[PDB]
Amino acid sequence: TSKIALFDQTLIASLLQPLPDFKAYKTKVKLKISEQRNETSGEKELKFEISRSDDFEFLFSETLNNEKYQILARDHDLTVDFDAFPKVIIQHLLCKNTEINIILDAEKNFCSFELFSKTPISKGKIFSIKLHAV
Amino acid sequence: TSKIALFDQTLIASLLQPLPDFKAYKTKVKLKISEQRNETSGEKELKFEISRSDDFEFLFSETLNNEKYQILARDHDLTVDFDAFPKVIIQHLLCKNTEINIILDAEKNFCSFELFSKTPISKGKIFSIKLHAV
Repeated sequence: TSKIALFDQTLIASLLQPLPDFKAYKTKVKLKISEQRNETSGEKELKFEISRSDDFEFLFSETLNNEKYQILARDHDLTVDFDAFPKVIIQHLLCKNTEINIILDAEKNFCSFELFSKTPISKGKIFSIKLHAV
Repeated sequence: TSKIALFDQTLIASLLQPLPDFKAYKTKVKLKISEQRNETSGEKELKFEISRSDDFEFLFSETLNNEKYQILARDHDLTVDFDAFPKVIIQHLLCKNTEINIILDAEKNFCSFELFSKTPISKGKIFSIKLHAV
């Protein structure tokens, strides 16, 4: 396989899910970040994967190539390039007292993974990515 | 007068203005923040004022009441209330190596004042406010 594991940790996240109105719980979630070669183009992809032992259906992922990352960087004001992005995010996740929100779709077809680094004035959202059900 | 001066400093800002395409210059700008009583409702208003000695037409301001601040906080993920907001922004401006962008309208009818606090991953926008020509 071309898959290289970059990060694999159990983290605490806030899980928001509808009942229309949201119910909120802190939950341990396993986050995996890896790099891999796209089988059709051969280009480098980053893969984000989330799971949790509470629910076998709670299995979501998304792959990010350089082009999709450029959209993400534009949308979220990221100042690092695609090459530096996993390194800086992993350094943040292991160094900083960050906050994760996962907003679960009613039918568990997807979730929004949101990473924050709070400041005294604001939520400090770093980025968000839509993860699809596996 | 009901006006109470809260902040009055000359700061370095990046000024972006059209030629369609933007030309960019660093410029010293005078920023004033004050609180005042609205003459019609009697409610507390924050007033933001920018000027610079390069251009007599470069004179912009906007007033923020509690209701308008709630929209601003929602739009920019601010976690402080209206009462704490000038205090925390002034503490930031005097303590942190912040970055200001001013995006000037072609006819100088308004500008967007944008405050940032860069991180290793992102621009770290705190908020932006539209200031109108005085």
